Amino acid sequence: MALVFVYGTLKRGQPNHRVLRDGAHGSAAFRARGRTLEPYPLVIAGEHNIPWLLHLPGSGRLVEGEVYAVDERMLRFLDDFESCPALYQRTVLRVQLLEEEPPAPTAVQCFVYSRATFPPEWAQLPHHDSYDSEGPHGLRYNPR
Repeated sequence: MALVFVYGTLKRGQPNHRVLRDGAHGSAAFRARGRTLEPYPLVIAGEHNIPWLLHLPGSGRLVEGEVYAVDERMLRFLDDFESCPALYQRTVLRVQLLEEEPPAPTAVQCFVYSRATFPPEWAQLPHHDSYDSEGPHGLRYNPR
């Protein structure tokens, strides 16, 4: 299967998690708790307080998230859920698995939804290692 690393509103406990569990969309199975190997800026921006993984690897913070195994139906759904390619783009990155001889692999390549073109000042907004709509910043996700 394809693997998707989710860092935002699709995570367990977050406002859009349900779309992964709606079987009309295909299938998504939790595989691992993960953390990016490379840092990225993850910022809450815009009137809706959406989380954006800015495509600036090498800056920001290591980002916490969840790895899901998805079928082709669910990948096509999620591409459209994320308004690709105009808003987000589906890119790849390597994720560290968070859990003897030979030792277990500790990395896996995943797809992720990142954003390449954005207001430049967004890069100076607070950087998040773990997004939560209900987190300490107070900027609750606002789709309305």
